[PDB]
Amino acid sequence: VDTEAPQVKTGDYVVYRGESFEFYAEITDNSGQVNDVVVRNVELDKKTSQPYLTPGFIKFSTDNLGLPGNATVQNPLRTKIFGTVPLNEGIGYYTRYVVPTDSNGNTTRMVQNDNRNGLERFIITIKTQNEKYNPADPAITYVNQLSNLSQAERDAVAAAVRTANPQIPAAARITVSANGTVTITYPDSSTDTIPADRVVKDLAS
Ligand SMILES: [Ca+2]
Ligand SMILES: [Co+2]
Repeated sequence: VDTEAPQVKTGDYVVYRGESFEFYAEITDNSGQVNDVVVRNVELDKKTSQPYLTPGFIKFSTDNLGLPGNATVQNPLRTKIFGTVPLNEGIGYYTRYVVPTDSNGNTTRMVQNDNRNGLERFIITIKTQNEKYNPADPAITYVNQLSNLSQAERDAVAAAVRTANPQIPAAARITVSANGTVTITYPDSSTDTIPADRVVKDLAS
């Protein structure tokens, strides 16, 4: 009789506010068949005494559930853990559980122990949006006075930064100070800076 639960491999997951993500847990069972997979908090929801998963932005799906041979060591079952992080999501980390059930009623046991991290237990770390990008230097804007850029010069720098950084979000804001220092404000309000020496130079005749 099958008394062995499915085994799971996950990882150490990093996600970023305002950005989408997807990870795949790998699941196998000695019987070769997994009937269900739930990604969940270890504790039940106070409001329903039923399983749940917080933060609410974490979603999951598993194709090919309940079919013979869907979870063998050779061809594992894969559970996708995906979503988009809200711009105001709390910065920090969580440990959550991938909990499959095989064809014989055996369910992987949730065990709160760091030695299970990366197996059925996984860490997900939520970082600010600026941590996903590394702003590129723009083409130099040449200005009449390095201590006092005009509005049009500040406007040209921002356009140059935008041109040099197509990979940053369209909703990221580029502001330029009076000495040409660039601030990039991402949609989640975190920031990056490009120092003036890589942005502006004095205009020669
Ligand atoms: Ca089994
Ligand atoms: Co001059």
